[PDB]
Amino acid sequence: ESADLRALAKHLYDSYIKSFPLTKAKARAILTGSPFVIYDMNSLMMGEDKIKFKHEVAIRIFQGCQFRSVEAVQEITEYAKSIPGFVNLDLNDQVTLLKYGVHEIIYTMLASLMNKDGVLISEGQGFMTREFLKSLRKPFGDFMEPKFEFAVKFNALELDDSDLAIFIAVIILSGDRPGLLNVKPIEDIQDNLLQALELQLKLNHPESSQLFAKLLQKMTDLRQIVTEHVQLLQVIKKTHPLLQEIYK
Amino acid sequence: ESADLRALAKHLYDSYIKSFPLTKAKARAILTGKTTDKSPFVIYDMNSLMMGEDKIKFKEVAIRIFQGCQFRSVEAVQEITEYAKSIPGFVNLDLNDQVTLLKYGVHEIIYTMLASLMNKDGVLISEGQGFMTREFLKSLRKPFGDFMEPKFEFAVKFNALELDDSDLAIFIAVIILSGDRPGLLNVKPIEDIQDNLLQALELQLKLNHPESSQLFAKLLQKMTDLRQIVTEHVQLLQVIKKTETDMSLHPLLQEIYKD
Ligand SMILES: COc1ccc(C(=O)n2c(C)c(Cc3cccc(O[C@@H](C)C(=O)O)c3)c3cc(OC(F)(F)F)ccc32)cc1
Ligand SMILES: COc1ccc(C(=O)n2c(C)c(Cc3cccc(O[C@@H](C)C(=O)O)c3)c3cc(OC(F)(F)F)ccc32)cc1
Repeated sequence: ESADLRALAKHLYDSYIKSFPLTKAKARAILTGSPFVIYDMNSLMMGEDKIKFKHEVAIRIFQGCQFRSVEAVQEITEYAKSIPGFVNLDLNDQVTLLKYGVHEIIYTMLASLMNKDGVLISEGQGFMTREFLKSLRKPFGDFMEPKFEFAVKFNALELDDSDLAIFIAVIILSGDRPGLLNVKPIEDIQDNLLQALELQLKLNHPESSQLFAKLLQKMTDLRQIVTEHVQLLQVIKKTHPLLQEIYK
Repeated sequence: ESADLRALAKHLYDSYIKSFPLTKAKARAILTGKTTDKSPFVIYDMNSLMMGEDKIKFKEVAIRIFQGCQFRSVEAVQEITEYAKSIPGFVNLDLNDQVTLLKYGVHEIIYTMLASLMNKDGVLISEGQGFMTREFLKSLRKPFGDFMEPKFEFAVKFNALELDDSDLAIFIAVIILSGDRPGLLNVKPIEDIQDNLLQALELQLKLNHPESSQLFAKLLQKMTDLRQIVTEHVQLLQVIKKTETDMSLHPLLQEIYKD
C-alpha cells in the first residue's frame, strides 16, 4: 500500500537526520555559498590551529581518516537499528549486515561531502582540495582519487537525504552477505525498502526516468571500489598498541 | 525520560552480547549442570592437567598456565576495546583520551568479567570446556601461587550481588567512562557520558532487581575492590619479569602496563 511506503520513507528520513549530524543538504550549502580550505602544506598545518583535531603528513591524514570512519560506523549502527525489523533479526545476522555494509555506506555518504575539487572534512569545518590529496606520496596520493570519480558520477543523480535515507537502508539489508543465518526476513525487509525507494524516487524525481534502476546499478560501482579499497589498505600493511586495537 | 535510559540499556546489552562470547548466562549454565550446555573437564592436579590437552582445546606447568592465560587476556582486551566503541560517545572523544580510558579501564573490566566465570571453587577455562579448581591454582609455585587467589576473593564477594549480563553491560561501560583517570585531556565530556551511563545503571538496577536495596550504591563501591586488585596484580607482575627474564609479555599488555 502506497500509504505505508510513504510512512516508511518518512520514518527512515527522520531517523537519518538524527543519526547523521552533517546531512547532504547541509554539506551542499557549505560547498555552494566559511570552511577553512586545505590546498597545500602550509594551509594544512595552519588548519590544526583553526580546526582542532587529534594527535609525517601523508600518514597523518590517512590515519585521521580512519578515526572518522570509526565515528561513521557508530552513526550507521545507530541508524541501522531504526530500520523496522532490523533489531528483530538474529544478532549474528545484524552484526553480519553491518560488517559488510558500513563500507558501502561510508562511500555513499562521502559522496555527499565531495565535489570535483575536494571534500569537506571535520563536520564541514574544512575542505580538502582534491589536488592536494593526489599531491600526496605514493600510494597515499592515489587513495581518495578513485572515490572522487565515484562521487562525481554518483552525485550526478542529484539524490537528496530523503532518497539516501531509504537507499542506505537497502544497502544494509543485503541478503547476500557471507555468513547470514536467516535470509528470509533480511530479504523480506529489503523488498519493502525497495518498494519505498521506488516510490520515493518517483514522487521526488518525476522527470528522472528509471532513476531507481540507475541507482541500483551504482551498487555495482560501490562494491567494486570497496573491494579495491580494502586491497589498497592491504598494501599499507607494509608499514599505538591500543590505537591499532581501536582501529582494526 | 526513563524511556531514553531503557533504550541506552538495551543498546549496551545488545553490544555486550555481540562483543563477549562467554556471557555470565552461558557461564552459570555450564557451572551448574544445565542441559543448555555440556559439562567441563575439571583440572585439580598435574595429572588431570595433562590429559586436558587431549580433552579440551588449549616449559613447566605453572609458567605456561600463566602464558596461556596471558594470551587469553589479550583477546579480552580486544573484546572490551570492541565493546567500548559501541558506547555512545566513546569514539567521538579525543583520541588520546580513548587510549587513556582503555589503558586503565581494561583490567577493571577483566576482573569483572572473570568473576562471571568463577565460583567459590574454581574458574571456567578454555571458553567453558574446562574448569580449573581454586586449590590447584593456589598450590602453584612460590610466585604463581598468588596470581588468581585475590581475583577469587573479589569474584566471590562480587558475585554476591547477583548481577546478570544486562546489568554488567551498563556497569562495564561506567568503568570505561571514568573521568578520574590520570592524564585525561578533556575530563568533562567523559563525565557527561558517565553521568548518563550511571543514570542508566540506576534505572536498570531498580527495575531488574526491584528488591535489592541499594544495589546501585553497593555496586559502585565494588569499583574500590577492583582498583586494589589491579595494583596487587601489576606489582606481582614485575616479580615475574624479574624472576624469569626468559619470559615475554605480549606488547599490547605491556603498553596497557604503563605509568
Ligand atoms: C556516515 O558516513 C560518513 C560519516 C562521516 C564521513 C566523513 O566525515 N569523512 C570525511 C569527511 C572523509 C574524508 C577525509 C579526508 C581527510 C581526513 C579526514 O579525516 C578528518 C579530517 C575528518 O574528516 O574528520 C577525512 C572520510 C573518510 C573516511 O574513510 C574512507 F572513506 F576513506 F574510508 C570515512 C569518513 C570520512 C564520511 C561518511
Ligand atoms: C571480560 O573479558 C574477559 C575476562 C576474562 C576472560 C578469561 O577467559 N579468563 C579466564 C577464564 C582466566 C582464568 C584462567 C586461568 C588459567 C588459564 C587460563 O587460560 C587458558 C588456560 C584458558 O582460558 O583456556 C585462564 C583469565 C585470566 C586472565 O588474566 C588475569 F587477568 F587474570 F590476569 C584474563 C582472562 C581470563 C575472558 C574475557
